[PDB]
Amino acid sequence: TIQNDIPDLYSVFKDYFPIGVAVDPSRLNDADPHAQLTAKHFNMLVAENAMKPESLQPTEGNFTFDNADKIVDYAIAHNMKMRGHTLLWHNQVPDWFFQDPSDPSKPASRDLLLQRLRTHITTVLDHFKTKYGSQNPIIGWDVVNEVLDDNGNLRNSKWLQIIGPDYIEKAFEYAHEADPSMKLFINDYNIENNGVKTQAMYDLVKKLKNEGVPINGIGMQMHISINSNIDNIKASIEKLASLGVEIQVTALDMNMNGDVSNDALLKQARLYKQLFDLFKAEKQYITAVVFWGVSDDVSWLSKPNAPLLFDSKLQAKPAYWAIV
Ligand SMILES: O[C@@H]1[C@@H](O)[C@H](O[C@@H]2CO[C@H](O)[C@H](O)[C@H]2O)OC[C@H]1O
Repeated sequence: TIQNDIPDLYSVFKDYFPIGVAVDPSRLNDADPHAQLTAKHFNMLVAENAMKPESLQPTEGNFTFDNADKIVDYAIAHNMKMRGHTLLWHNQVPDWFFQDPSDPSKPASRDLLLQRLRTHITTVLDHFKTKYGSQNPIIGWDVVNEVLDDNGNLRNSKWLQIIGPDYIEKAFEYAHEADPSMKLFINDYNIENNGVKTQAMYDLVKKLKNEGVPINGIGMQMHISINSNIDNIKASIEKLASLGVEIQVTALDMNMNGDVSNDALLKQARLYKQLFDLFKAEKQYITAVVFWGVSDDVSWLSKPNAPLLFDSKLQAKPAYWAIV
């Protein structure tokens, strides 16, 4: 059962940015406490999995939007905005995209993969626009996800292998043409550490924007840990923000490295407070902060963990109180 009378989390940040959460379509019924926590605390929603490539086009031409639409319907019912995650990724993407259809032992050509990417992107954006029109809650999409490797080079996924480095620009071009009202984001992890990957993201977006690619923002996943350095996060936000693009914290959670002790929860509270003070200070750049999961019991991190503001019993943790 949830605490109904404590402050609605997002309301604390109404003069800063929307506070969202990634959800599962099976946790949206009125009588479900996870759904109750969702509607109470967040004014933005993201599909944890239902809008990924495999979730939307499992086999070629066979689009499965029911779960995604259920989440959209819920967002509309609760006056929430949404982020669309994600049009291209190297995980949770069906193998068929990359296969020659006449000979599945061989790879698709650059032209075929680009056409499939265009058809997927266009169908996905046209689906939400035609089904929901002006009520579509999605304000932007993670057009590409995790396209850098951890050394800052372009990740050598099948997209890069078959098409070449311009596949990124093409994804943005296709998305922009399908729905110019959508804000387009490039999303990634570890770019908050002010290391080689942060520099690589800055370099890549600088290059693509100067070439006219319609990139509107950079999504920083923010899968941080109990040991993360706030100074590095601040430096990363400043560097990326200098490009004149929006910054969104897209998948926030805190890896506790197996220590879920009460002492660790207090340390987590101090770190989350510093993190949100930083986000507030950077409100001129940050346009959304989204948690990757509603409560600890449904976090994607392996156990044991305690990554979020609500615990495995759906109760507000010390970090929640520290922030509000
Ligand atoms: O249910 C999990 C999802 O939570 C997970 O989502 C990933 C998390 O890492 C990044 O934020 C990425 O962009 C998200 O898509 O994906 C695996 C799935 O089993």
